[PDB]
Amino acid sequence: PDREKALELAVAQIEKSYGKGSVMRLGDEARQPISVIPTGSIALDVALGIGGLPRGRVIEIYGPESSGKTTVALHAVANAQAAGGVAAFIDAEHALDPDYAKKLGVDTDSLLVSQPDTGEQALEIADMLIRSGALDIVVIDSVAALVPRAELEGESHVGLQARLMSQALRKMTGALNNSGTTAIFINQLTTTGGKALKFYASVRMDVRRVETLKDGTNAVGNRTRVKVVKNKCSPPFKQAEFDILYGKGISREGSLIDMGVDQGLIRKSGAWFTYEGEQLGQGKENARNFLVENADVADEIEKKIKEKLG
Ligand code: NA
Repeated sequence: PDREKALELAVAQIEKSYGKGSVMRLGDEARQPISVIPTGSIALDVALGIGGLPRGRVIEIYGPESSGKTTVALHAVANAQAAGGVAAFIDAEHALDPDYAKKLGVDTDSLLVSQPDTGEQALEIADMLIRSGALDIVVIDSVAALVPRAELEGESHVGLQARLMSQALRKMTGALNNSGTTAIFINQLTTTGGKALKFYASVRMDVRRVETLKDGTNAVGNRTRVKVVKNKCSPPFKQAEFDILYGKGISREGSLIDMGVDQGLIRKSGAWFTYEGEQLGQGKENARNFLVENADVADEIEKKIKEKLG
């Protein structure tokens, strides 16, 4: 009665004092921004609330080796470019596969890449790149690889990388908000020297393999699962699942089906997926195949899922 106002008044003070998203009810609707960076899965886009990754923000994506985290980041890179943006890849790992990147949709030719000498240089170069104003996205691969110059010069010992990140991030956060650039930090499972990244990041994503998809004895890629453990732009703790196919990446068509049935926009009478009276396919694969062959209906289904949600 008289509490609902005192609560709303307190929530408003918190919002004004520390910014939007400082407090949220988990049932709240996502507040929709002008532009986001789609992730490649509509499922993940919905779990993120705002339909993609936020701009001008620190994003962390973490998981075990060979989990899908990079693939997810490369899809962000592909989508940012497809919207006419520029991308940079700060590489301290040296594992990137550009052919794979190509098949996801990355314009590798125009992808700025840097292979820095030290952890500080990696972040400095990231910073100069961001302050330009010309960059839509920058991926850092990865936190664990940002080894301190001192350590690489064989020279203080404990906490130097953690201090290197904290400092870098303090400066970088402003540059990002001002520039509108998204910075994805990839991280192996304070897991890496990213005790600080945990607090600077506006989105944190936990990526994992759930089960290997099969096509006989030799299968195909994996069913991936992402939890949005931190989300300052929409209520957190949302999970999403989607498929990553070896050589292809995230099955956009697969996420449309799943979320299609989830929303009742697609009906599954037996093994037959149907859409607005028409049949899509028998079994998931045929329905998936039907959607790549007919991009018109795929976009049709995508348009309908977005409307129903945001
Ligand atoms: Na790769």
